[PDB]
Formats: sequence, structure tokens, C-alpha cells
Amino acid sequence: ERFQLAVSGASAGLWDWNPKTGAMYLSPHFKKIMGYEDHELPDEITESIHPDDRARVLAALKAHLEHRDTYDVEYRVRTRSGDFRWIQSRGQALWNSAGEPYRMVGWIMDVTDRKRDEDALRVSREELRRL
Repeated sequence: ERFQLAVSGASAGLWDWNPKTGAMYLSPHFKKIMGYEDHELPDEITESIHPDDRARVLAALKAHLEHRDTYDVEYRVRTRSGDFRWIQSRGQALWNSAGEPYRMVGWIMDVTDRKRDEDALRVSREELRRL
């Protein structure tokens, strides 16, 4: 509620997902972060994860939808232009009294540049230890 000031000014994209149907609402900035203009994708879609992250991500979604464990992951997605970016994705599901998810709401942020510099550092450290 004070929320929309939040998800907006961080340059975040909002998402609202139905677990049974697969349907997803996307904010204009979500579409943008995927590399798409507002009109280049509908406000609702019903495959882009990097092959190396796919298992990790799906597993964390399961840990959330089943064990309630926190959902907050970083991973690579293929943008409109087939180029990969890193996003952080965080969200919270809603369950009925039967323990089943009927909704999940969250956001994404583009964290590519931080991930670039972390790996750059990481590689510098490896190489120094090889000397």
C-alpha cells in the first residue's frame, strides 16, 4: 500500500501469479526488465530461465509452495533480445486452509551489474591463488 512507492522507485517489476493456472500479471516495469516494451507483451501470460539455474529456481519455488520457506533467489533470464540478465526475485504465496497455494505476489530487480562485479572479483581471487 505504501508499497507501490516501494516497488516503483527501486526500478522493480511487480508480478502476481496463480499457482494452479500458471497465469501471471506483469507490471510495465517487469515487462521492461525482460527487455520488452509495455505493448510487446500482454498484462497477463499463461521458458526463459538459464539452463544452469532452472533446477535451483524451481526447487526454491517448491520449498516455498510446500514448506513455506522463504522465496528470494537470484538467477539468469533470457531477455527479449536473447541476452541474459540477472534478476533477484522475491515473493510470497497465499494458501487456503487445505495448504494449497492460490496466489503468489512479488517483484523482480535487475541485479546484473552487481553480479558482474562479484564474479570479476571472484575470478581475480582465483587467479591470484594460482600464482
